[PDB]
Amino acid sequence: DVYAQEKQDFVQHFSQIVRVLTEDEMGHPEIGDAIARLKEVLEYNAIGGKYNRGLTVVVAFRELVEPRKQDADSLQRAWTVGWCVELLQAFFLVADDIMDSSLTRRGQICWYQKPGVGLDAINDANLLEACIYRLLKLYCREQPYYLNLIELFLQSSYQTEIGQTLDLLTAPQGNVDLVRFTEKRYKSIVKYKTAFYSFYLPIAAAMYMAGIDGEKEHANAKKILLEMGEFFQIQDDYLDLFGDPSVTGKIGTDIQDNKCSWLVVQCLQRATPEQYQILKENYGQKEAEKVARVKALYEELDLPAVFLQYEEDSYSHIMALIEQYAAPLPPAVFLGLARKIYKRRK
Amino acid sequence: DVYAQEKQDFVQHFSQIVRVLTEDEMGHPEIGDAIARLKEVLEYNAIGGKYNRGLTVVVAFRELVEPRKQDADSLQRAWTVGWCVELLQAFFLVADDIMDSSLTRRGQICWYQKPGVGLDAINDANLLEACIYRLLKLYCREQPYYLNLIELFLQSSYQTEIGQTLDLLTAPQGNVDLVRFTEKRYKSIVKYKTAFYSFYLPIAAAMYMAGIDGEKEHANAKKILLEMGEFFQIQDDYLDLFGDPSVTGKIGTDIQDNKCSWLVVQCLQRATPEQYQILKENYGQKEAEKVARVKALYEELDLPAVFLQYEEDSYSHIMALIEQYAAPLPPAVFLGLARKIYKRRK
Ligand SMILES: CC(C)Oc1ccc(-c2ccnc(NC(P(=O)(O)O)P(=O)(O)O)c2)cc1
Ligand SMILES: CC(C)Oc1ccc(-c2ccnc(NC(P(=O)(O)O)P(=O)(O)O)c2)cc1
Ligand SMILES: CC(C)CCOP(=O)(O)OP(=O)(O)O
Ligand SMILES: CC(C)CCOP(=O)(O)OP(=O)(O)O
Ligand SMILES: [Mg+2]
Ligand SMILES: [Mg+2]
Ligand SMILES: [Mg+2]
Ligand SMILES: [Mg+2]
Ligand SMILES: [Mg+2]
Ligand SMILES: [Mg+2]
Repeated sequence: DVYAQEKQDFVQHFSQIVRVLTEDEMGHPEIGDAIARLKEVLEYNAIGGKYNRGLTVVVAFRELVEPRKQDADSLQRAWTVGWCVELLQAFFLVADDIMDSSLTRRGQICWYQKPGVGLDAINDANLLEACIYRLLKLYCREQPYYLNLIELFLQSSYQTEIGQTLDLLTAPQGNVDLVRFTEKRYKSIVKYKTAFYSFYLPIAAAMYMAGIDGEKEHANAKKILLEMGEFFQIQDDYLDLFGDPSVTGKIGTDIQDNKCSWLVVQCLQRATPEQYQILKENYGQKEAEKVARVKALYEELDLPAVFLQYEEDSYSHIMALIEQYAAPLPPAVFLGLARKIYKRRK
Repeated sequence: DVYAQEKQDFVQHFSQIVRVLTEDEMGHPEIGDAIARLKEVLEYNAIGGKYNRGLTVVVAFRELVEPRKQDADSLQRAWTVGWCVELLQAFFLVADDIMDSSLTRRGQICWYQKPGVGLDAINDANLLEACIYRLLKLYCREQPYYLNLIELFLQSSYQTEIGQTLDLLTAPQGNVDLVRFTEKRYKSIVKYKTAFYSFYLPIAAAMYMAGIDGEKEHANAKKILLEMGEFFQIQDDYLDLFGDPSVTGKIGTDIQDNKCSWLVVQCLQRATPEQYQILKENYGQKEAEKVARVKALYEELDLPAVFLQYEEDSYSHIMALIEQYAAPLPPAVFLGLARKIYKRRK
């Protein structure tokens, strides 16, 4: 409801974001070609997802700040900081699709697979990261929460890269790694690689912007939001294999990439010795026939039905956490996000 | 002299840098494997260069702060911030060697060419970047210049990526780009990709740490240091082709990578029509025989002798700039750096 409402306004602000980041060409014509590249990078990689994180900043901001304090400039800062989390996301996906050997993203060919781009996308991605701090300087430099936002974006990146490092270590190319695919390890990976930047970061940004800076308040929000993030990544794993890619906008690679997916961890908890063998001989390889063998094994094990049960039990648990930890923040802040992702198909 | 002095002390501090960045494992065992990866990334990619930038921070700090204010903690902050510029460097080289298809760096195989690393080095590189801000928080958070250092590292990265973007745009694989190899373009590329982070950043960091924060003072230092940086990159271009790679620690790729090198720009200013053709048919291609053809052309044009003349005229000009703009800073701050790089062979 409230996200659907805000979507079109959020997305409409993207022009200004592009215009402000491309305006520092005025005084330095010599960087013109780079700034034109930057604009193409922004248009290609910052558009076409759900904008759940940027919108969470805006929705939460509106719900946490007294409407009488939501003047024209305040609101612009809020959808600029929302856009900052979108740019963080864009940076991460561009680099991640290279590392995962992905083909499509958000319904088009991954940036690095475009003829003429290739591994230059590595620089493109980092530029997107640099844009976050340019926007924070340009719009929030005078605000009491400026340092807070800077340290929060920098810390969230570090935590996410640490998680990406656990993701890549647990998934070596060319090697079996079945022994490492545990529930415990899974939880640690998704906590760091997904939950901090995709759930905590946007709500925490809006908190700091509303002057809510206490450690206890931030730790409470984190208890809900890290659990929401773990759940969200489990849905992403489920969708990598069982989603419709004209809906999800992306082709899956977890089985080929030898990834510690929620699906493989479940598969393992339930496999007989002979099925364990099927998994061992077929998992983490590029052969289409071997990926199909693994899928058939998952479906044999009713894994889609096991995912639907986990999703219900988990949502219930997240709602309990909301009842426990939302105060003094409005529960709507957390529920609006839960309902945006509960039972999602993309 | 003064750099040679400080080298061994600087390098000895690397253990502590590793220890502090790997100490946040204590409380979170679950990230243990990632932190062990981080340590391997640090040891492989942060060690073995000249440490000119980290050392410039330390030397300049010692020369700008009254010795009576150089207590144990102050000095540690200074060689930590020196190490931050070294980590920035490490991040950049790891990513750059992937983009340039390089083979060796600092006398060993590039990180991404190690079996088992490959494009995972993209995440490794960004982790190195994240380490800078962790160290600034851990050591300088209480200092009046903390925000100043954060914005200075973030701005320097942005400017360097903009330069890297001009470097990659001017050097398309598969395409002739002779028309773009101008003196003007060359100057713009190296100003952004090299001069800001390699010259301005370390001296400016030491300035801010000495409480020297005025815009006029920073603009004066910048006039010297951007010129020093352009000169330094011209030497790097010269070394890509004419250096001994057991001395430089790296194999060159500029001609194969179609790069707007100082050498190609000079070549072009002096080529006859027929030599222009030789360049056109041979430049920017992987064929060993075609790279050799270009080299023979450079040597035919006395380009090594032209480089030696430019180096002298330029050093003289940089020394004039020092006479103009060093005040009120001690000229030794700038000269120590000039003499460390004038006539360098690595
Ligand atoms: C510096 C850069 C390499 O760091 C990161 C880049 C991307 C990510 C990240 C985190 C969480 N999810 C993704 N992408 C998903 P996705 O490709 O959209 O299914 P995953 O590959 O984990 O399934 C990427 C994390 C860190
Ligand atoms: C995010 C990352 C891709 O950004 C950068 C990474 C590296 C660099 C950079 C800047 C200046 N020099 C280098 N390396 C040199 P080098 O390889 O050591 O000769 P260049 O390839 O320019 O000749 C790299 C600049 C930006
Ligand atoms: C963490 C992760 C699944 C990366 C993809 O996130 P998303 O599914 O939120 O992607 P969009 O930004 O495309 O909506
Ligand atoms: C800017 C550039 C030439 C990158 C290499 O710099 P360097 O030559 O300063 O490298 P070390 O850090 O290896 O000394
Ligand atoms: Mg992926
Ligand atoms: Mg991934
Ligand atoms: Mg996925
Ligand atoms: Mg290079
Ligand atoms: Mg390069
Ligand atoms: Mg070079």
